[PDB]
Amino acid sequence: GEERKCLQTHRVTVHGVPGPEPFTVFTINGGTKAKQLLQQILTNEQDIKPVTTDYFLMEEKYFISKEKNECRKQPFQRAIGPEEEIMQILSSWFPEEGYMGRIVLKTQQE
Repeated sequence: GEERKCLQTHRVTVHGVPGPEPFTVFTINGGTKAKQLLQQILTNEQDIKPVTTDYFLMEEKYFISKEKNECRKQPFQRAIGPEEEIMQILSSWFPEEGYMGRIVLKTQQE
């Protein structure tokens, strides 16, 4: 109860998981960034050492200015790198947005 910087264990629901699930959530701890987190998503929990490849995260968002699809002619989505911590993403997640958005796990292929 004296933790000024506690072990921030949050589970982050990932949509690009290697898991059989279509979306599954892996738990983080301390101060995991997206890199340590891509790991957490990789985390086979066995030797915990999958085939950790060119995977990365993405917040796929929109403007909430219109309905259906807000013109799929503009990449309004942020690719999550290590420096850009996911907890900052969830922190920048405005209550106004609320239900719009998701963590994707892409590959470093284009």
